[PDB]
Amino acid sequence: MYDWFSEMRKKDPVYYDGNIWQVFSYRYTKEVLNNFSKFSSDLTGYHERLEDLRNGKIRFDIPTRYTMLTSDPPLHDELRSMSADIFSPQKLQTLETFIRETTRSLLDSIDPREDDIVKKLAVPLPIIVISKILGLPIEDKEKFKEWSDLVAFRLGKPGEIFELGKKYLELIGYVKDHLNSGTEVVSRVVNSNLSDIEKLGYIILLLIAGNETTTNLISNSVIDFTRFNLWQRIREENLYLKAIEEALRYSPPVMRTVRKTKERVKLGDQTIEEGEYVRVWIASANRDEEVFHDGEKFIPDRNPNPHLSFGSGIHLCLGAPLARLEARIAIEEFSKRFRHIEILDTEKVPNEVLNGYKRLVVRLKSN
Ligand code: HEM
Ligand SMILES: Brc1ccc(-c2c[nH]cn2)cc1
Repeated sequence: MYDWFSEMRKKDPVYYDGNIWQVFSYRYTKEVLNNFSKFSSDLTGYHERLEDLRNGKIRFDIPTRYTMLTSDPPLHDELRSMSADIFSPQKLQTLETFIRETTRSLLDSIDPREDDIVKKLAVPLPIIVISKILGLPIEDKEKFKEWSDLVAFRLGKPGEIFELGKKYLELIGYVKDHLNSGTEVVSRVVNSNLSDIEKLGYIILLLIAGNETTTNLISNSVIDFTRFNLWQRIREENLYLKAIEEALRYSPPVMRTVRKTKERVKLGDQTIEEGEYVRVWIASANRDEEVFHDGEKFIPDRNPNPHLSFGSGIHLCLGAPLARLEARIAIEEFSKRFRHIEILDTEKVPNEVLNGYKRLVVRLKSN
């Protein structure tokens, strides 16, 4: 896919295909993400329905349509300010011990003759941590994996990232049943003046939305380090942080995101009408030569590395510090426990926005 990115970057970085607008270069990507007053995140009509949600006129709707992810200021800032302290680096550092012991406990269950590190390490780790942070118990190990998988690009429903159905109704039920069992962040949302619909939305978003993406950051990291044979340079030169930032730049777990225009705007020398959808290719922008020298080479100590894999502007990923911390510990521990890694079989995640592996079968040499 990167092949096409390169050519669109050179010949056509702002491109209308007759359907929607697409952006490929770093400069125009960054400006669409930052300029919240011209490029809206309100894809589900959250602002337009806010009053009727709160006053009860809307009795039923899909809770995950009305979260901070699909809102603009001030509503976005108001929603986000309720949990921003919890996910900041300062507060998360508390958790470094829990993550490190959970990681090790997981590395134990691995069979080095042959195992799937997606199934034994990459999938469980984010689920266990977010559950700790939120105070919600993992009743069924299996249904958390399933619910985590409900996250997906839905065609025709922009800004919707959850697949619906009976699995979804279960998620909602489970959340109602544990409302009053949560930690600090959950209490704040519950006691707030949000509608019940928004509360469910808020919690489900935090519980679920970040699992698969983190799983993918871990897997992509393992893959990239192996294929370019960097495992021992990364370790002897202690490059975990900058290496993982490079995995993020090179193999982003989220490939693209979308905005809608609030008004006629001029992006480069194109004119986008008011009301158009603008698809922003994070993955292409992460390799724009104008910003990254040798953009198609993986460079584990790269610096500076201002990639957009967590986005930019007011929606910059709430979970970015958490994701960096989980990834880094997991790599480190893995890296000290095994020294030779052979990749036997892979299965990519087959869909288009999310970029990772469903299976990653390896054989390992342990120390
Ligand atoms: C490698 C892991 C992750 C990646 C690559 C990633 C990527 C992103 C991106 C690109 C956005 C921007 C959305 C947009 O502007 O349209 C975003 C926003 C967001 N992410 Fe993540 N994410 C990751 C992990 C997490 C985790 C662990 C959490 C929470 C537990 C999380 C929760 C959120 C939330 C709540 C937003 C919306 C924040 C706002 O709108 O102000 N993500 N993420
Ligand atoms: Br589709 C799609 C699925 C998940 C995300 C996300 C960003 N941060 C945590 N999860 C974004 C888009």
